[PDB]
Amino acid sequence: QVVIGPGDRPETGLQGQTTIEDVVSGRSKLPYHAGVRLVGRTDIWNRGGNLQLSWVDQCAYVSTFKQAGPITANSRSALFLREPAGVAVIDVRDPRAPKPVRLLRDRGSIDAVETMHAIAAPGRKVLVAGAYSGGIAGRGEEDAAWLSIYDASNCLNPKLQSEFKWPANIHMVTISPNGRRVYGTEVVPGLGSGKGGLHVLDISDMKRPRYLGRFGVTRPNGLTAGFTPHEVSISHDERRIYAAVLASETGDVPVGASILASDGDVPVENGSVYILDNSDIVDGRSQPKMRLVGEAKQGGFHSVVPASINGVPHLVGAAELGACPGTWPRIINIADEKNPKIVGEFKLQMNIKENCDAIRFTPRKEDPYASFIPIPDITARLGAVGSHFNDVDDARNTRLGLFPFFAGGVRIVDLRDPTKPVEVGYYKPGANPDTPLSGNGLNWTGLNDQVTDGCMSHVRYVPESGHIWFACVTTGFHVVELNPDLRARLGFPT
Amino acid sequence: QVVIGPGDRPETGLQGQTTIEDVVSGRSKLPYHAGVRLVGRTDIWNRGGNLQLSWVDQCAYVSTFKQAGPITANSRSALFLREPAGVAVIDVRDPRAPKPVRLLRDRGSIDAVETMHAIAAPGRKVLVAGAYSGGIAGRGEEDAAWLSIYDASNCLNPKLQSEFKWPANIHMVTISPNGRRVYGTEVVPGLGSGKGGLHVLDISDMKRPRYLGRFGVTRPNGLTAGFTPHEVSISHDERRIYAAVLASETGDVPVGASILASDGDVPVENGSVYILDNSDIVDGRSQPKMRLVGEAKQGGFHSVVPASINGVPHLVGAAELGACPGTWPRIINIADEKNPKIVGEFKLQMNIKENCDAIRFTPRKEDPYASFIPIPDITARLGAVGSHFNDVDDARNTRLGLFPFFAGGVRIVDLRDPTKPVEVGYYKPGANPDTPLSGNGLNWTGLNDQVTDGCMSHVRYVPESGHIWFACVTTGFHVVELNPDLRARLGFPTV
Repeated sequence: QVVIGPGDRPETGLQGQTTIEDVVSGRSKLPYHAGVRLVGRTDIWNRGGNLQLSWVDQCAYVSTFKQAGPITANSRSALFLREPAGVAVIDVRDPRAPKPVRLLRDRGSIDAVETMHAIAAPGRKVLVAGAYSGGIAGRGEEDAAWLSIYDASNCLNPKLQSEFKWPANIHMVTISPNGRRVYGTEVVPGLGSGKGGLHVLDISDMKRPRYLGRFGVTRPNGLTAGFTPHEVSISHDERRIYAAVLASETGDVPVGASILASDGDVPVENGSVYILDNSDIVDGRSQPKMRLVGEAKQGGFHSVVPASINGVPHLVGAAELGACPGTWPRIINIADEKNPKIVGEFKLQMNIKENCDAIRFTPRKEDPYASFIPIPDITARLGAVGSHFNDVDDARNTRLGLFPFFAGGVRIVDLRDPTKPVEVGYYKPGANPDTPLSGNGLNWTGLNDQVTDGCMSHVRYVPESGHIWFACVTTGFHVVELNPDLRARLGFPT
Repeated sequence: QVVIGPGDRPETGLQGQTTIEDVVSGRSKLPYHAGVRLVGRTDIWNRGGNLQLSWVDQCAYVSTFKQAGPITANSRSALFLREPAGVAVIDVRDPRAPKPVRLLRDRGSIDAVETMHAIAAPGRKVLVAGAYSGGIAGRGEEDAAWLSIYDASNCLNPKLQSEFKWPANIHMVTISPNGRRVYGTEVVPGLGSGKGGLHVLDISDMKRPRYLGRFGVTRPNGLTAGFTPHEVSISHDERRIYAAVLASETGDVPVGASILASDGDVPVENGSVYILDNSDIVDGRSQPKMRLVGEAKQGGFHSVVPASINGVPHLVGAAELGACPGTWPRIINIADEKNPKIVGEFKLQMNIKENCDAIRFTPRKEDPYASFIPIPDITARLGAVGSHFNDVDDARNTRLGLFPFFAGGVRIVDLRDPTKPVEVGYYKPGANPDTPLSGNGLNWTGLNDQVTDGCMSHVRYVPESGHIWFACVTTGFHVVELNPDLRARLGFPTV
């Protein structure tokens, strides 16, 4: 429950809503927030087009995504890939004043979109960024699925070690805890057919990457089939891979509407979460083998991450975006990994269909053009309110969900009762119109950059300071923190 | 054939195209033109949201359309109907400097959209404007299908005479040549079913209009059925009605895809043109009918107008908008009104499918998301290049097609060979971002007001001066004229 206080600038409509009233008046261009305060912010050379966030030490890395389109060839998108496109390196040594220092514009980093990860490991700090658009069949080598691999030993100045070409389009990457392997998901072109897999690259020698292969899922029946995971997270000892999965080649997982549509509704499906035994790779066994340990149907197809709630291991998964009522995270008990169980969900008021209808300017039953000339309601011209990543504060001691909801901003959720997650705060960053990467009315995401903004990045929590890092599309990189009152109340130290 | 000279500012890509190059560089915000020159322009208090153009003497009237949606109740749209929404009255006594002087914000004029017409007749100057969104079932009287009727005898100051409530949604209106009747089309809710008709209002007494009823189409076989005409034009003697028709209740007229769909997908259909005998109403026959004389299949569902090319009677009809290759005018010979024949078509290069494909950033065959997550090519995020009205210079002595192509601007077409219409000029007005009526990214038409503009209005030609009048959504009211060399080539007399 959000208890609104003196510092707060609360939502003026339904929970999760950007009101047309605020859009017309200009109010929507300023931030809305409850339970939090802003520590620092940078618009990253006022560039727009920001997507993913990764980090090493006190450095933030923020990717960009081109307006030309998610799988459009980079070779045809030169008009959209000039500076300031690229992975921005941000100095957060003073979180009051995060400062963009440089731009990484190599084959993988110039248009990384969601494909970027970094990790600090023993003797190794590594940032990788890949061409999200790369490797579509029939294109030239310039448009291949490049992965730029950087030594981030000095996080302010990552050094290109090599550029590897995947033999397929890779959608999202996750570096192993030891920093020696990159796991890259393949969702294209298979998509709903489930004909894809999980690729693994050995980067033990960062200058000589060694491809290990493309893995399907091996079930207790002894059979191996493709799947289309969007992202994976990895257990501390690398023996478990938690995958957010769109579909399985077995046909096991139902597939639904476009996450970027508006009517027809037609729900977007949640997909499935896989718990995968990865011990073969960890122990260097020949012909590995990712074995299905357990499955949570409806677990979330876009991102799944580990959590520990009151000492009980959990996962938080979600689909992404979607026309109202959108998509939202589910809380998954995995105390018995062979039998994961959804025990809770976090929904905003704008994730209830009755509410989507109620706010419409034109009731659907009154629209004679509904089939003949479909026209989205004016309320559908702002941006989806639904998940785009779904992180937690601390995998080892979870209290908070840190949930980007795209146009709904970042939602701060008390997860201490996994069966009943409740919002305790939020931050909607306002608007930043006319940036070079999000302007000119050329967006494809549905986000109205004229009047609002969306947050799409992974979220960091720094336990020693209580700081929370995230990026939003036009408004850039933010450091926020919980109000001291709310923080003390929630069980946090300091 | 466009002959480029000084000081044209020609298109930089295919004929009809707004290049992404020009969008990125900013070039797309400035005008493009050939064969013509700008005489004068007003952005109408910089308001945006402009649609229809009507005129009386040296006055222009320009309507407004709300971002809240074409069919949305006006009572729910207060945030979109404040000034400067309304029918703007523009003084064009000096066409070098047209000036907006007043705003009509009555029930019919506050959100007229396409529903506005004006006529200067003997003893009579009339302007009518109607609530395009009005009369949707299940709504209150505030949201009824109002028609505001103005005495425009002093054209700079139209005086409201009455507000009439039609018993259905009226889509477009056409005042009769004698200024005594208004013909209002009904396309909603029937649309593709063809269940609709043509309504007639007698405005002989402008303060006390009299409803005449709702008419279907009676065929030679004696049977009457509904139709969904979008607009009509009327012969000089009122005895013929030329109707652009979306569908017929008989199922006779193929209906296709959404004109606002980004990407195609199923083709957009052109609809039919009907020639209707309106003698019963004109002569006061009991139980009057509108009798079908001839039909031009694929003639155009949105607008059809009369023309006379080398003394031979024609019609110019078109559908509207549509994903590339859009829609475009067809030239219809009606020498035998019982057997109308399409004899020519005017296409821009952007009305050729192969050209649409050639400019795509991402080929449809390369897109693994084509069905799973449909995303319009970036070239489809600018605005349709397809007809939105399709007028001629002089119905009685036609040389030019004056063809608004929405995002393609206004196209000027030599119609002297009806079998081969060819372009001789064009005007694309640039862009005017951040207007109160078109900004905030809240548009529903597909028009990208950040980088370009769309021209959607009827077009006037003034033979005495050679001036051409049109309105565009954000850039407003324009007066242009033909280069003198172009006039000679076309056979216009000098003036």
